[PDB]
Amino acid sequence: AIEVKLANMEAEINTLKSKLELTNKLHAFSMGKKSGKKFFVTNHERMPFSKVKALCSELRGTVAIPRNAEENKAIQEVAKTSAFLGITDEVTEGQFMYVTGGRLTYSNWKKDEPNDVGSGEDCVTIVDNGLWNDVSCQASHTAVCEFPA
Amino acid sequence: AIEVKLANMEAEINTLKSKLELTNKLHAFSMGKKSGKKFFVTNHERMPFSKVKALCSELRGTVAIPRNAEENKAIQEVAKTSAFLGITDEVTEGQFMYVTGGRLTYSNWKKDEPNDVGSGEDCVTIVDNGLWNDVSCQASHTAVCEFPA
Amino acid sequence: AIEVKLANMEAEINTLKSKLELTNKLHAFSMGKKSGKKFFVTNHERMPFSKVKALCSELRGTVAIPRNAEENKAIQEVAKTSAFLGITDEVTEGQFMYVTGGRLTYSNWKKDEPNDVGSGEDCVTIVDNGLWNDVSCQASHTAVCEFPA
Ligand SMILES: OC[C@H]1O[C@H](O[C@@H]2[C@H](O)[C@@H](O)O[C@H](CO)[C@H]2O)[C@@H](O)[C@@H](O)[C@@H]1O
Ligand SMILES: OC[C@H]1O[C@H](O[C@@H]2[C@H](O)[C@@H](O)O[C@H](CO)[C@H]2O)[C@@H](O)[C@@H](O)[C@@H]1O
Ligand SMILES: OC[C@H]1O[C@H](O[C@@H]2[C@H](O)[C@@H](O)O[C@H](CO)[C@H]2O)[C@@H](O)[C@@H](O)[C@@H]1O
Ligand SMILES: [Ca+2]
Ligand SMILES: [Ca+2]
Ligand SMILES: [Ca+2]
Ligand SMILES: [Ca+2]
Ligand SMILES: [Ca+2]
Ligand SMILES: [Ca+2]
Ligand SMILES: [Ca+2]
Ligand SMILES: [Ca+2]
Ligand SMILES: [Ca+2]
Ligand SMILES: [Cl-]
Ligand SMILES: [Cl-]
Ligand SMILES: [Cl-]
Repeated sequence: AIEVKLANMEAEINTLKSKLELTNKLHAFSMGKKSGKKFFVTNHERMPFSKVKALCSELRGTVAIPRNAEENKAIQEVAKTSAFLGITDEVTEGQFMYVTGGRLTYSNWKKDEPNDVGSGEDCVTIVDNGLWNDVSCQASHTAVCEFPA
Repeated sequence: AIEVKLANMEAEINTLKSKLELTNKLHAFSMGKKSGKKFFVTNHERMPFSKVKALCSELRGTVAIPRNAEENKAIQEVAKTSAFLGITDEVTEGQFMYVTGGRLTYSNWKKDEPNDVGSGEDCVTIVDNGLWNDVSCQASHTAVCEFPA
Repeated sequence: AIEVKLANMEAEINTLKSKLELTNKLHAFSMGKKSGKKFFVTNHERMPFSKVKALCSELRGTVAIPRNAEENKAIQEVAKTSAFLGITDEVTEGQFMYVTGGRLTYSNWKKDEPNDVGSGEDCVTIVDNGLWNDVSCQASHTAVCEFPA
């Protein structure tokens, strides 16, 4: 009977795993995830870049990254205020790279930016109208995470 | 060892079932579900009717169907823009049925609607008024899913 | 082999426990939970105090309790209307206590409140502007639950 109980339990587990996946899909849906698109979410908390990266990492997501105008607008409507994007030029000044790998393709810089102000600005925030401004990674901005499509 | 381990994993499984049930109750509450009332949810995406049904079906819900004046208003409250209802006359033109089966009971059609205008209209949408209008199941309108009371 | 399958089941269970914890963390985050702080949620339903206690209790939370001005404003923003707080003087008239134990410290009473009006008022509501007013526990106000930091 032991092997039977085990098989029945593996069946329960398979069912439970599917149920949890459904819970995740309904949650993503209720928070705006569009079909076939990445899911963007925020708690409206402002913190230094390293903390945003750590936070999204803990949720198994990454710092929000706009790969085109549509995604940029999506992030813009989720944030409501200045928010960090998963982009920095920490390696080579002026060479923005995604924190998940690869050179920046789509960009939406504000007039006169990036300007690597004062002691330097190697992080990026999306601001008003959805435009971009480089800022200090130590500055506190809104944490917005993204999850895969 | 073996039998005690198996017995404990059965209890772990049941504990996980209880927690997931609790998680689902909390999510429904946060989504606005009122006690002993069905609730509606949307990701604010606009799409063809066939996609709305498939999407809600996957989430184990159905395309929102107002059974009375109250519910019809709750959906309107959630949608905010034209949204598909789980009603169509695809089977027999003129005869609208619920996607869940059965013939129409309560309704709230707009004046001189449904009319099956143009090349035809077999789906139904709730407008920024609560009134209903048949439209092309191919047109794109907001997806609003409904879940059991 | 039996022992192999059992060890796999343990791994599956531990994986499921991890994923559910992540689902809970992401949901809290999506609900505005700030790092190291408790969060608040409401379904916007109005009901007597005993019903709110039972509802929050079931979700493994408690009726919202503002411990300082920051928390008070967060609860105010979530409520958007009059809502019960986890504070009452049901046990000893005039001495407000937290439903979870302990005498009231931080408070935000409107002028001339609390006043135990009429036959008496032993519960507390936060109002539109964030100030507090004692009311009848039998009155119906918005249900707002709080969850631990
Ligand atoms: O050093 C931060 C930032 O300062 C300046 O931009 C300002 C900020 O974006 C924020 O305060 O909003 C202001 C009004 O829109 C804006 O001037 C610039 O020097 C910018 O380059 C710099 O990163
Ligand atoms: O074919 C769609 C629909 O078109 C006409 O109604 C219009 C639509 O409901 C929508 O575009 O909003 C318009 C006003 O805001 C409205 O006139 C009608 O021909 C209707 O019968 C038809 O279903
Ligand atoms: O705002 C004061 C008081 O208002 C409500 O009670 C009412 C007042 O005592 C007064 O208007 O008389 C009414 C009965 O005639 C009574 O309901 C309550 O909200 C109370 O809690 C509050 O202190
Ligand atoms: Ca630099
Ligand atoms: Ca720089
Ligand atoms: Ca700058
Ligand atoms: Ca037809
Ligand atoms: Ca038709
Ligand atoms: Ca029509
Ligand atoms: Ca009393
Ligand atoms: Ca009293
Ligand atoms: Ca009072
Ligand atoms: Cl920097
Ligand atoms: Cl059609
Ligand atoms: Cl009372």
